[PDB]
Parts: sequence; structure tokens; C-alpha cells
Amino acid sequence: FNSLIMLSEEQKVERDIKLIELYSKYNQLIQSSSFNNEELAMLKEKLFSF
Amino acid sequence: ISSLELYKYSIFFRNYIENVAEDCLKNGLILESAAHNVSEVELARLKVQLKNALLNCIISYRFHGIGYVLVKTKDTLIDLEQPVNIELPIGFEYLDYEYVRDLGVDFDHITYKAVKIHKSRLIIYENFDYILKRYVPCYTESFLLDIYLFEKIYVEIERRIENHNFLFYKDESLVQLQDALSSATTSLNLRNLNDSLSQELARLKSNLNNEGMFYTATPSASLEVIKYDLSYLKEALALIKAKIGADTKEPLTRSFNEQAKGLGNDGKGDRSNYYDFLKGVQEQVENSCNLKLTKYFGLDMKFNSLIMLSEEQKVERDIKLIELYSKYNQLIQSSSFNNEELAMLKEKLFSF
Amino acid sequence: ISSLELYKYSIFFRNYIENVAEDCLKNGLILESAAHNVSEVELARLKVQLKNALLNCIISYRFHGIGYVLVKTKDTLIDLEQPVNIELPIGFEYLDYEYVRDLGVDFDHITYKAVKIHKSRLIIYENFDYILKRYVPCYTESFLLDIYLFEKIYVEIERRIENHNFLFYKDESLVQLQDLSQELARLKSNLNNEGMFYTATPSASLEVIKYDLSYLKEALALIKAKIGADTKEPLTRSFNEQAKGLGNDGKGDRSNYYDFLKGVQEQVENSCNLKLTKYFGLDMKFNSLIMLSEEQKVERDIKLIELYSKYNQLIQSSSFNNEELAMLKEKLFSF
Amino acid sequence: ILKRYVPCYTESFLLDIYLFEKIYVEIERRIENHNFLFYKDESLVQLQDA
Amino acid sequence: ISSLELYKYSIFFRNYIENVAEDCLKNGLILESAAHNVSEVELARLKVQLKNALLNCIISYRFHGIGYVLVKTKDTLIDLEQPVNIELPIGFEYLDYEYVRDLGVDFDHITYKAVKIHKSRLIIYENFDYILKRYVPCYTESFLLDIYLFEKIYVEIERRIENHNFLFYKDESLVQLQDALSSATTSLSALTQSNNNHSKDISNLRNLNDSLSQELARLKSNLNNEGMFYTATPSASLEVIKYDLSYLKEALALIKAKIGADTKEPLTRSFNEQAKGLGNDGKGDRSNYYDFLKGVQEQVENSCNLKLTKYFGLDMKFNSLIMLSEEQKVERDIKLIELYSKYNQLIQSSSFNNEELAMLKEKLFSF
Amino acid sequence: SSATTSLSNLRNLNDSLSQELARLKSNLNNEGMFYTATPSASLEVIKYDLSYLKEALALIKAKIGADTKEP
Repeated sequence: FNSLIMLSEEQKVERDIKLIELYSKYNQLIQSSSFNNEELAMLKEKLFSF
Repeated sequence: ISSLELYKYSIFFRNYIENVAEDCLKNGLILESAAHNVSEVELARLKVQLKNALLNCIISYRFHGIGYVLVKTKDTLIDLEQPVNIELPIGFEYLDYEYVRDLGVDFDHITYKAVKIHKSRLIIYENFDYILKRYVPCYTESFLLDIYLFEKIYVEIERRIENHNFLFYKDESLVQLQDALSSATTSLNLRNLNDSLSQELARLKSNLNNEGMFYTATPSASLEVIKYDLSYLKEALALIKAKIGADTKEPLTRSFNEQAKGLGNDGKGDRSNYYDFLKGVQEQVENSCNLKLTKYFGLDMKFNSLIMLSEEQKVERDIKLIELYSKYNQLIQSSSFNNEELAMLKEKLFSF
Repeated sequence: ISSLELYKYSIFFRNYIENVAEDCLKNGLILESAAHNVSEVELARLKVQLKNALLNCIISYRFHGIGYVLVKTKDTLIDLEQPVNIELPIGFEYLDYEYVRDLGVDFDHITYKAVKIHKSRLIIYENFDYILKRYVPCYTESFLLDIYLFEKIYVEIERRIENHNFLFYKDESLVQLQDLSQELARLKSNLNNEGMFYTATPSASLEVIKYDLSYLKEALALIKAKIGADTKEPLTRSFNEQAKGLGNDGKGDRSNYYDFLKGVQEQVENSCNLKLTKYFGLDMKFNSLIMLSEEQKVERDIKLIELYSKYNQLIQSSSFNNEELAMLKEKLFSF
Repeated sequence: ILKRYVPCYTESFLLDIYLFEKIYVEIERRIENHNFLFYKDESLVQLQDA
Repeated sequence: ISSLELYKYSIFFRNYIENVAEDCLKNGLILESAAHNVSEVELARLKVQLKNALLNCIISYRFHGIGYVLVKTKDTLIDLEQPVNIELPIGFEYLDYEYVRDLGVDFDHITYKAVKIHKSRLIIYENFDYILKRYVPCYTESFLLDIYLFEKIYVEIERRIENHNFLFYKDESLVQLQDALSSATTSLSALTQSNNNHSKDISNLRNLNDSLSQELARLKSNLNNEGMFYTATPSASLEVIKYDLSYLKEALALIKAKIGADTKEPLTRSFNEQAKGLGNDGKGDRSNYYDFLKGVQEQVENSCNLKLTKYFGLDMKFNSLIMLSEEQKVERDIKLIELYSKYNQLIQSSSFNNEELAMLKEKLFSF
Repeated sequence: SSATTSLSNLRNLNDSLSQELARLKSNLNNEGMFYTATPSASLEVIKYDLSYLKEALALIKAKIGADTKEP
């Protein structure tokens, strides 16, 4: 069955914008952080998107 | 209660029947040819005639339960019986329900007035109820009763408008002498008594008009104002409006032309009940048309979008999309993500 | 209830009939020639006469169910029977319904008063109901009854306005005088003088008799509700209290009156262009129902210029592939 | 619990719908004579009974 | 008041019974194998059958006080009596309460219809009340009375809907002349019965009521024609008799209050007007329905895992009652990334001692 | 009532009586008009009330709220 909730075009654009902002923030943190590999990995699982 | 009589008498029933068809064909159709050989002008004329036929088709579907559109080709009146393999239609003509005889789905022909027409040349839009095992209209006996009561309220209002207030006069005067003698002897001169009674009544009326004072002689004479009431009809109107709103989904019919159709753009996926109903009707009409337009005539029909965007809305959407593209380009240029991660982002993005 | 009598007596019915036509021809028409040979001044005069004819055509369509406009060319009165192949009309003249005899669609001529006119020279705007299999007006018996009651309320108000309050007086010696009467009327005048009504009889009685209007008030409320339910014209529904709702709100959610006017305009355009283009080489169009103000035009231009600037900036400062840019082009409305 | 196939409605729901219709049934029954006149007179029956 | 009869007649009772089970199994289950050898497809099919069994198990738990789910393995019908040490179940089947005979916890077997089944193959969900020392359902006599009154209100409404308004007509006309002759004849015939022209009395009565029907038809005809009801008798009377509904309205208000006090299910309390209240508000102040559902889920999990892990090597879990939306997930990720960035900035641009940084680490929730 | 007392010729008597009573009652109930011939006959609607119970419910809720701390 198709999804009961159907997103509008504007809602899709807004969600895409928010996701792109989230990815940009993640990239900035990774580039400008000096965290350990274990800590970064542990952050990865606790993050929903990553 | 007769549906035809109610349709003739009441404009409300007519509007309720026709509003759905008018809304369905408000935004128009799109006509295309599979062969891509028909010129656009001829196809546009065909689309105009198709819209004209479809309006009456939907009206007949709602009123009777079935609607017939004949696809007229370059053939003689006797050739309508013969089936059609591949042809380009000349036009579309709505067929009156009362002049069409159909014996059921097991038969592949109908009789029109007695011309025999094969079903391959006919667009049929039917409302078959499997529980009732018969074709039924869009209205029921309760709905007919509601409309009848809605009219009967004002029928009664007209019946009692003239004498809503009147005078009740009791007088044991010479006038009662006159009317008592008349009563007794008619149960058994008298016309002179008639004349005198009318003369005295007119005299008292003249006195009332002249000096604003009604005078009488009898100590037991009485004068009382008799008045009617309308609370029953007001409450009945409220209940009938509630019942109509419960019994139909057409916003104009429910709200007595006070609410909008609710077919605008709100930027959200939460569409209206009328929008859903119109979408379902449009899908059924599209299926009915394309079941035979594509197979026998090589033509495809589509309905225009129910929601029509304004110029300002289009500009705003374009601006937002351009902003999204700019943000994506900036992220791609100023990120060091892996190829697999970028690809995975691509699928999870709606626009990309 | 007679529609003609109601039209004669009530201005409300007249306004209800004429408002739709006035609104349809409020914004005007556009007239064009396929051959592109007619001068614009003559075409504008033709458009003026066409508008004048179309007003009465729509009025007759609403009142009777059919409307006739004769396309007058450079021909004699006997030449009207002959068909027309290609010609440039001299003008347009509305034909009265009562003087037109039409036997149906199966015939190609009408009789006007007894001049025989071919149907190729006539613009016909008809409202045919397939359920009833006849031409019908825009009103029904219930609507006529509603209008009649609306008038009858004030008819009754006039009937009982003068004697809404009066005096009922009972006295025996006074009728000993009456049966002198004018002298007791003079004694009532003495009441008016001294502010005190005096009487002799211990059983004499004086009571104020009063009328009431709640019935008529409630009936007016119900009749207004019925009229609002029975028509879509905003002025008729709201008793000239609401606007036509034909403005620009920046949204696609148009009004019911706008939809009705658009449908009427489409029908009129079809009826005119069925024979103007085929027999006369002329095309007619209706002006847009929504008219933008100067400030709205400036705002729209500003927004469009901003959109173009953003597109140019993105194109200049992006490194997208050609296929991706093209795909963006189709999905963009403006580009 | 019932060990049988049952529809989505019950007797109470059917009763509710039936009452919903019966209200307007009664409205139609008593719409015409909601207001009327009761008149008492002896001479007029001296006329009518004859 | 019979619970079965109320269930048959009223859909409200059925919805009240089934809503809790539907909400508990709305979000689904998670099935795992301790041995980590079963494929995911077979385990998913097992989970589907487990959900199907658990719905009826919870329904029976609420209606009767106990619910039985048989864990079907690759064995014969006679092998059900024998205990199970370690096996992989083939499926789950809910067992009807009426066909199950259990003698108590002191016994390790039940009889099903007469197949003897060991209790090690059965998932039992029971509501034992220690004060009453017996298994009890989720409803009581007062709740049953409330539902019965809720239905009886509309029963009475149907009883008095047709004749809510009628006419009482008293007339001493020719009709009463006939009627009074009839009444005297009937009284004298009653005296004779207590003890002969009674047949004449009968023929009277018959013709008299015939004329009565004719006259009533004529009166109604006049009323319909000229809208005026006329009568001859100076003592004639006509009065409208009307019924009232304030009692039933007030009773409905009180019954709604009692139902809301007597149950915690939001739909039942609000008459399907309120939401379930199982959303995410960003706060730890959860709803009463959420707490009730969590307790029910914990009890069901305990009942299942008491024997799934020990005898079958399987573990079951319930999905989270609160389901986050995509936007909420993105917002939470953004906030967490901001927190990590702030922590990194503080660490890089601080000169705190190692002990102080460590002490900050424990007192921080995320780190 | 005397008939029922004797039960706790007569067959025909009771049949005729029952027929007449049933027809009279049926006519009066069906015509939506209750007719009687006695000038002193009376018909009144007797109704109950619930304000006492409503007020008692309010007071009891107040007392329970005062007597316990469980929200």
C-alpha cells in the first residue's frame, strides 16, 4: 500500500534543505574536530541520519 | 416523493446534481493521440466536444445511475452495429438515458431512439452497487425527504403569511341578532338582515380607521388578537440543515452556498473531503473513457490538476527550489564526503 | 406566481437577473480578425455594438432560456434567408425573444417580426436541460415563491401599520348616546385635553389592543436563508452587503461566483465563435475577470526580477552538469 | 469471543441510525399541521350538522 | 447484567475491550534468536504469527482474566503432553478460553478440546488479584451498569420517539352519546358476568366504534382541508400532550462522567473525541495511557520471555511506543552535533586539569 | 379485573369484550389523537428529575478531591 501521508512539494523542499544543513554541520564538525576514532564511531551510531 | 418532480420544482436539487459535474470539468481536459499524427487544432475541437458530452454524461450518472456517450465516426447510421477496430472519431454526442435500452453487461449492444449500436463505440459511466445488485443514483429516499421538507417549510410559510395576526370579535349586539336569525331561518327579509349586518360591520370598520377607537355596546363583548408562531419551522430548518450537511459532501450544498469549494493550495498534503471525492470521480471517468478510447480509437484523455497554482505561488516555489539547489552545490563544493555517502544522500533526498 | 409580474413589481428580481450579465461584460471583450485586414477603429466600433448586443443576449438567456443576436451584414431584408459563406459584419443587433419563432435545432431558419432569417447569421445562447428535455430559465417555482414571500412580508406590514395600536372601549350609557356619537368623540377630545379619561359605568372597560411582528421577522430570516441557499450571486444572497469577490488574493482558491462567471463566459465565447470564425472570420475573447492594480504589477515585476537574479547567480556560481541544469529547467515553472 | 464472523456494526449502531432517520420522519409527519385553529361555537354547528 | 450479552449488543464495549490490545501491538515487535542461527525471513514470519496470537491473547486477558498461546513445534498431537527442553517453534496459535481447562498453578498441564498439553509449551497471560484470590477481568459490575445505562437511554428514546407529541381530545358529541350508551351496557354486562341482551350490547359496541372511527376520519379530513378543527360541545377540550428529555440528557452527562472516572482509555473516556496521547512532546511528562500501555507491555514481555528464552532460545521485545518523525530526528541530530562542536571547542580552548575534565565527563550525560 | 379474578359463555363474553377494547385502544393510539368521552377525564405527563443527583455528584467529587491526594 502507498503511504497514507503524502508530502507536498514545499514540504519535500524544506526537508531536503534541513537534511543538507545537517550534512553541512556534520562535515564542519568532522573537519574542525580532533576527536578520537572510537568517539567518532560512537557518535555515528547514536546519530539517526549517520 | 418523485425525483423528477423535485428536480422540476426545486433549484437546490438541480444545483446539487450539477455542481459535481461542473467542478469536475472546471479545469479542463488534456487530449493526446497515440499515433502522434492528428493536428492539434482538430484534437482541440475534439476535446471541446468531449467536454460538452462529459458534462451531460456525469449529470446523467448522478441522476439516473448510468451515462452514455456515443463516439461518432465517419460511418452510416446502419454501420453503428458493426464493431470498430481502429478509427479516428469525428466527435462525441451524449445519449439521453430515456432513449437508451440496455439489457446488461452480458450484451454488447444497445438500442437507441430503433438503431442498434455496438458497445465498443460507447463510453459508459455507471454506478453499480454490489450490495443492491443494481445501478443506483447519488441520492436516497431520506435525502429526497430532506429536500421535500426544506421546501414544505416555506410552503407552510406562504400558507399562513396573510393571516398571521387577526381579530376575534364576540358581540351580543344587533349584529348577533341578525346572524342568529339568519342561522335559525337558514337552518329552517333574511337578505335584508344580511345587508344590515354587513353595513354595521363596515360602519364599525370605518369608525376604527377614523378615530382609532373601537367601541361596542355589549357588556360581554370581547376583542382578542389571534397570532401564529414560527418556532417550529425555525427548529425544523435547523434540523434539516444538519441532516443535509450530514447526508452530502458537497460544500455548497452543505453550507447553503456559504462555504468555498476548498480546492485551493495551502502548501500542505492535508486535502479536503471534496477534493478526495472529485479525485475519485475523475479517476472513474478517466478509466471509463480510456477503456475504449485507447483500445479502439488510439486516443488518450487526462484531467487537469484540481489545484491550480497562482503566478506568485509559482515564483515563490521557483525561488525556494533555486535556494535548495544553491545549498546543495555549496555543500558538494565545500564537503569532503565519500562517494558512497554522497550517493546515499542522493537517494534520501527527494529533489535529487 | 408569474415571472413577468414579479419582474414588473420587484426591483430585487430585476437586479438578480441583470447582475450576472453586467458582471460578465464589466471587464470588456477583445475582438480580432483572422485576415488581419480590418482597421482597428472599425473593429472597436464592432466590439462596442457586440457588447451592447451581448448584454441583452445574456439577460434574455437568464429570463427565458434562450437569446438571439443577429449579425447584420450589407444585405437586403430579403437576403437574410440566404446563407453566408464569408463576409465582414456591419453590426450586431439583439433580437427580442417574443418576436422570434424557432421550431428547434432540426431547422436552420427562424421567423422574426415575417422575415425568414437563416441560422448562420444568428448567435444563439441557449440553456437546454437534458433531464427536462426543454429550455429553462435560471429560476424555479421555489425561487419565485421566495421572492413573493419577501415582498408579501412588507405588503402585510403596510396592511397593519396604521392600526398596530388602538383602543377597545366598553360602555353602556355611551351607546345610549350613540344609537351624540360625535359628541362622545368630542369627549375623547376632552380626554386629549385634560389627560384624563373619565366614565360613568362601573362595568366600563378600556384596553389597548396591539399587534406583533415576530412572525414576520422570523419569516424574513428564513427567507434570507432560503435565498442564500437557492442562488450563488453574492449580492443577491447577502442583500447587497457582500462584495463580488473578484479581487486578487495571490492564491488559486477562487470564489464560487468567479467559477460561475468563468463558466458563463466560456459558454458565451463558444456560442459566439461557433459562427463568427466560420462565417465571418472574426474571433472574440473575454477580458480577464481578475484585474491587477498598478502596485500589484510592480510587486510582481520585482519578485520576477529577483527570481531571475537568483537564477543567474546560481548558474554563474554552480558547477552542475549540463543534464542536471536542463532537468532543473523543466522542473522550474518560469524557465 | 463470539466464535463467528461479524460485520463492523452492531444493533446499538443500527438503532442510532434508525432514530436519526425517525426524527425527520416525525418532522415530516407533523410539519403540515404544526399550527392550527380550535374553534368552539353552537350556532355554527346548528349550521354544519344540517 | 451479562458481559457476553453486553459485548454482543454494544459496539462501545467491544471497542473498549480491543483498543488496548490494538494500541499495544500497533508499533510491532522485535524477535531475536539466542543461537543466532535462524534466518531473518523465517524469524519475521514467526514474528507475524506471534503478533497475530498476541492480539487474541491480550483480548482474552482483558475479557476473561487469562489468555493462552500455544507454541506449536514439529511434534505430533500426542507429543504435546511431553515437556520441551530445547526446540525452535514452528508457530504460535491462540487457544480459546472456553476450550481450555486449567486446575491452577499447582498443575503443569491443561486440557484442550481432550488433548493434554504441558504448560512449558504455553504462554500464559493472567490477571490474578491477591485481595480476591482469583482471576478477574478488566471490568466490574459498576462499569457494566454504566454501559447498560448508556444503551438504555437510547432504548427509552426509541420507546417514546413516535408519540412525543399528541392530541388529547375530550368531546361530548354524538360520539359520546354512543360511547356512554356503550359504557353503561358494558358495566351492566360486567355485573351480569359477576352474577339477557349482552349480545345486543356487543353489536352496539361494534357499530359504535365503527361510527367513532368514521367521525375521527372526518375530523382529521376537516383539519387537513381547512386547517381548522371545529366542535359542537361547549365543554369540548383539545390539549397537546408533550414528552421531555432533560432527565435523559442529565443522565447522559452523569454516565459520561462515571465512564471517564472508571476507565483510563482516552477514546473510551472522551467518546472518541481525544487522541491517544502517544506523541513526542520533548518532555518526560508522559501520559497515563502511556504508563498503562508500558505496564501492559512489560507484563506481556515477561510472560513471553519466561518460556521463549528458557525452552525455545527466542527473545521478544516491544517497539517503542513513541515514534519520532523524520523532522524530529533531523532536529535531534542537529542539536547533538551542536553539543559535540561546543564540547570540542571547550576542550581545545580550555586549560583545565585532567581531573577536572574527567569529572566533567561523568557529570555530562552525553559524554 | 372481575374476569381475571374469576379465572384465577364466559368465553364468548371475554372474546367480545377483548375485541372491543383492543379496537378502541388501537384506534386511539394509531390516529395520534387520544379521544375520550368523559367530561371529567384527565391526562397528565408525570416526570422525574435529576438535579439532586447532579448536585450530589458535584459535592461527592469535591469531597473525594479533599480526601485523597492521588491526582
